[PDB]
This record gives sequence, structure tokens and C-alpha cells, in this order.
Amino acid sequence: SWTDDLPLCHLSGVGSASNRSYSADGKGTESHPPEDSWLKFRSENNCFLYGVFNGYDGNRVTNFVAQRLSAELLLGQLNAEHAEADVRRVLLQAFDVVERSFLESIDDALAEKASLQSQLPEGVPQHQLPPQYQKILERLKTLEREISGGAMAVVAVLLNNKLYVANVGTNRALLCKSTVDGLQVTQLNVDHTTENEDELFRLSQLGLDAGKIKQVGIICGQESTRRIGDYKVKYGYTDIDLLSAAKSKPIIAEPEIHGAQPLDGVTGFLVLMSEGLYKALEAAHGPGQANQEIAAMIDTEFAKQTSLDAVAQAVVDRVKRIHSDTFASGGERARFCPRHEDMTLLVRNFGYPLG
Repeated sequence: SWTDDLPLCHLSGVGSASNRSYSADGKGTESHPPEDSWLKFRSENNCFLYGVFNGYDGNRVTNFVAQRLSAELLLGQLNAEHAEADVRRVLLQAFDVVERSFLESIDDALAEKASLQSQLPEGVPQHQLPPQYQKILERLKTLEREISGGAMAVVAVLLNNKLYVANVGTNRALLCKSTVDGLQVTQLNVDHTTENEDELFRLSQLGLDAGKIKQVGIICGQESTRRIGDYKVKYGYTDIDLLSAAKSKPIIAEPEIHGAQPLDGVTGFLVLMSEGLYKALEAAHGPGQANQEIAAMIDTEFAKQTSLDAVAQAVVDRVKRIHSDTFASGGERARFCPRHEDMTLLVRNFGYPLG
């Protein structure tokens, strides 16, 4: 890739771990291929790009997004002179192009799929479909993998000490400021879910019954109400009860862009993390505990570790043992930790002391 080619940011570190399901007769785990990803890039005249992505239904979309977002932001589209309004524009455009070009990229395969299904008798067994139809089924399996996938993303750009955050979904960005009273933690973006009132509003404005969706709180295995890709919800929502009423795409790919944070004289760090990381902590420790806890865990590791990568990885490791132990013991919460998802934690340092 042309991504694999240039400047990594030395002021950031990443830690990660793959999804895991704990074995029934406990001693061993199971994992599906990981679907998280990230990026930490520094381009000319000091503008930085960081992102953490959470995919589902394969990792093709998370890679497509990482790759394309880069292409749309690090080849000159940016330069610290633009000022908020412009940078927001550029971010909004980069996300639009990523979504559109992604949908365009699977159009052919979609048509070929329709054409193959047309040749297949419907509602007939995985098996017991004359072997004559097997070559078709296979080709359909191959296309399904090509077209499948969705991804949530949280991206942050650093344009001349001003920090911008673009978010689509439920990954999170936390600004951890070291003061004199301790560490102040503020989540820069908002989780796009049924619990998000503004998202619930948007959804009702489309003709969906907010009441029922708010109650179920999850749309086809995913909580995020904003996602990139996923042909299933972008095109077949009318065919999904919970959304069947939408008069417009209920799940959108538009990013919510946040403020513009000044970083002159601030000391601390930025955290970008995937949904699997915090959902594992809260599954072990309970509702709403994650931001504070993770920031503290990171604070702690900052004193021991010798790299930002070790810092981030130590925290990820800590969260999985907490989760693993919780399941392993059996005191209530165990029922909540039968498995966990991919975890990614990127830390961008802002003068905070490192061991």
C-alpha cells in the first residue's frame, strides 16, 4: 500500500488485542478474525492524523476506510492555515467520499449477486441443493465476502496545535488534561446510539418509532446508529422490521465533527479507543465506569512504561485480565463477561511525562 510507505508519528502509541470468547470448560479461548484498526500519521508542516476503527462483518471496510481517509486527508487536502470552518469542510468531504466510493466499489458485485440468486431456487437448504447448484453457491459466498462489512470510526486531526475530532459511531476520543487537582477527563465525541437523544430525534424525523428502537437499543447486532459501509443497512433497511418504516437511510455515514480544541500550554494526552475496549470494562465493572477508569489506568502506566505503545498495550492487557478474571471467578458480573470484542487503544501524548 501507499499507506505503508510514509511518516509515523513518534508522539503516539497503540495497544490492541483481538476479540475472545471464553471456553465453556474454561481453559482456552476462541477468536474470529480481528476487525479493529487504526492509524497514526504525521504529514508535512505538522498536521497529524489519528484514527481508531471498529469493523464488523469482516474487516474489509475498516481497511478500505483507513486507506481512503488517508488518501483524502494526507495528500495536501490539509494544511494549518485553513481554520476550523475549512478543516471541518475537508473532514466532512473526506468522509463523504469514503462512503460513496465504498458503495460504488461493491455495485458490480451486488448486481452479479442478484443475477446469481435469480438462478437459484429460493428458500432451499444449505445442503440438499443439487450439486449442480454448488458452483453458484460458492460464487455467491465469494461475493458475499467481497461486499460485506461496516465500520465505525473516530478520527482526530491535529492542525497546528488545534485538535479536531470526527466521529461516526461508538468509538471514543478522550482528552485527558493534567491540572493541579488531578487529571480531567472529557469525552470529545458522543456515542451514536439509541441512547443518544439527538440520534433518537433524527431517527423519528425519518418516520421510525423512537419508542421501540430506543427500547431494543441495538440494530442488527450493532448499537451504533451511524456507520460507514454495510450494504445491508444502507440498501436493505426497508426490509428490517426495526427500520422498515424509515423514509430515508436510518443509519448514516456522516461524521459529527467536534469543536476545535486549542492545545497550547495543555499537558496530558488524547485517547482514541474502540467500542470493544470500554464495553469490556463496563461489562466487568458496571455501567458508565470506563472513561474514568481507562484514563486512570493510562495515567498509572505512563509512570512505568518506556514507550507509548507499552503504555497503551499495558492498559489493554489490564482490561482483558479484569474481564477474564471476572468471568473466571463467578461473582454475579461473570454472566456479563462470557466473551469480549476487539480492543484498540491509541494514545497521543501532549507533554505528559513518561516513566
